[PDB]
Amino acid sequence: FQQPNYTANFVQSTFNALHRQGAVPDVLVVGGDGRYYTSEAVQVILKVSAANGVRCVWVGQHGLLSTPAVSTMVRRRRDADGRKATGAFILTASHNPGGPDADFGIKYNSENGGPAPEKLTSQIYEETVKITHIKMAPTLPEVDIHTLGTYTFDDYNFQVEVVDSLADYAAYMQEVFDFEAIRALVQRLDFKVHVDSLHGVSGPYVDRIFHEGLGVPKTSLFRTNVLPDFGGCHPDPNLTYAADLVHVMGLLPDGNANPAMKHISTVPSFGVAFDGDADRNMILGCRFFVNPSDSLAVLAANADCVPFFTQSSSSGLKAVARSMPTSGAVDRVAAAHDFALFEVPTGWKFFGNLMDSKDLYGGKDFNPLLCGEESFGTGSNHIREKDGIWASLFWLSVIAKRNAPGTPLVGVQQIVEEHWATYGRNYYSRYDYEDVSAEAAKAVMDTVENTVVDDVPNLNGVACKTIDNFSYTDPIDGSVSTKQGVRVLFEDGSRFVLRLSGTGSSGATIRLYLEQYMDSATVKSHLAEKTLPTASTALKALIGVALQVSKMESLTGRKTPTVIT
Ligand SMILES: [Mg+2]
Repeated sequence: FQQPNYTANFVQSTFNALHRQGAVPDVLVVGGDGRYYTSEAVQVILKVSAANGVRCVWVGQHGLLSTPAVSTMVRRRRDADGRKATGAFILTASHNPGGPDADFGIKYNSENGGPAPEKLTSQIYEETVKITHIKMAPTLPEVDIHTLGTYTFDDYNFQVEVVDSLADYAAYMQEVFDFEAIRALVQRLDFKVHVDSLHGVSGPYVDRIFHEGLGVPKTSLFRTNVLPDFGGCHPDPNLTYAADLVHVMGLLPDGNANPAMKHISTVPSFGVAFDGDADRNMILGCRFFVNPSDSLAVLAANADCVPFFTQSSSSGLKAVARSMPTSGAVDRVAAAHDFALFEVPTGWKFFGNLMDSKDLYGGKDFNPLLCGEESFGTGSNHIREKDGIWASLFWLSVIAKRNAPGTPLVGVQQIVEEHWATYGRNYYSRYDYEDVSAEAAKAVMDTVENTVVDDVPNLNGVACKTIDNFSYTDPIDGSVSTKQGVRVLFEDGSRFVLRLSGTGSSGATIRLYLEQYMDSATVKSHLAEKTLPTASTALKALIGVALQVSKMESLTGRKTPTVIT
């Protein structure tokens, strides 16, 4: 794959946002997705950056730095003459299952530690394409990024400090979580764990935290060495092919399923995998899959477990936000408690603003905020990036806050089921229809809008109302966002949503989301007394509706979807 002249134009571009003259006080952090590139392309970043006029650069050891640690280092990290970096370049694409022929993508995070605002990122579009001349000027330095220490240079008081890529991130997690209580959980006699980093930059962190930090044996953590995959494995958490973690616990790549693994004494009670760049995660139990949304909710209900939210004489937890496409199981947790909810659009910006209210830009002073998306990861205000490894420690703290010394402990399945038993369960599943004609794709979008708009009380089920094409107005900056999903809400809380995902000319993919509430067949009785219906069968109703409504089968020629969550 190729693109405009080199890639440095991007680095030059972000500097064409920062207007001159900084002089020599600008410090930035470098590091990115494990592999494959970085090393040979890190050099490029430094030469250009130094040719632009930054004083100092903190590169991560080996050029590796997980996104959440990136934000961490730019946020809370002051030492060596005492300096704070005002920006950072992250070398990750995240949504790239491979990288043959040196495929590449790059990210930028701003002074608040989080990703660059929409204003900045869109202005870089111009420079990346319109660049008529670049400035690098080989003189020619080529630092060693694999050895700790600082390298001071001439012609411009420049300096590259290769920093340990793990100490600060592991230190932060030790502060926000009661690691001592987590130790009691994993250093017990009836709790087997299983972490997989898919040879992702999260790898080293897993070792440094789960082994050196908690004390879990190394034989539980898997694929914790960074590598440039050529014949596996995909760094995208899902049910399919990446059914490795899925299989270990004893599942099929068809949701909660079951074959010949029912009674095996070798099934871990907790398995988790991490995204390529540790920004997103997937958490599993002994034969139990936790929907990313159900996960968000459980963490919200039992947030009194981590000191981060408890200490600082806080209110306990006053905040909670989620992408609209995400299931509303976290809404019901915001009901049984008093913390104010947000249903924002897709994109992190909104999370940034909601977080950025305590220490910047008015609004609600307190900000102990939690965040999450359907396409997993989730996070909080502790950093300004979604964090995978953080969540896994969260889920440990929750299970820890159960006290099982001696007596047997409740498994994750119960905990979620208990949580299902307390607030009721929000079924969630997503139907993808890939490679359809944009004609038919939009036709389905208009049909579900238009035909439902002027007939709100049409169709089946209960009173299906509040149907709209989701628009949202940012409460902190005042941005207005539209056409971010044709909603079709029901009375009880159920809904089915269509969202159109299609970048450029290559067809499109109808993103049909399914959500059906139920508080029946429970609660408090351990496992509805063997009447486990299960989320997949009861969604058949909502499916029958949706297709009939959207005329989806009639407009596209698709009986069955491409993907199912
Ligand atoms: Mg990612």
